[PDB]
Amino acid sequence: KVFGRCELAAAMKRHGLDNYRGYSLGNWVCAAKFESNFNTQATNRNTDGSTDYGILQINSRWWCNDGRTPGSRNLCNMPCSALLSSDITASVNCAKKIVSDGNGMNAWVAWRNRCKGTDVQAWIRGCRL
Repeated sequence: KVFGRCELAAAMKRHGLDNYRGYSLGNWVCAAKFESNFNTQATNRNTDGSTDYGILQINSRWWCNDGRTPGSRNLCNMPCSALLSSDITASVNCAKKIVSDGNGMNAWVAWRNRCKGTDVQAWIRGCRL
């Protein structure tokens, strides 16, 4: 499912992401935008053999099990296919664990390179929240 900007914002808010660990909602919407383009079904394989899954492009080496990443840690205790659902509950629950891991949102390369330090508020502008 390809979410609309305001639709995603509202579902993320409902799920407790606005200001989670100090990150305003605009940050999370911006990250989803550049990581997956708001598409829950997005996947991309990496050179190390791991693969990123879903709306927030969560990596298989550490967070989920896809049964094809030797040495995966599966820290979110779930198969990576779960992160591709139209229901973002799993993705949000896992992202909460990732963002709390010590390096914050820098865990997401697109956030760090395209969202960090920008007016992230523009991402939720015009939405009924």
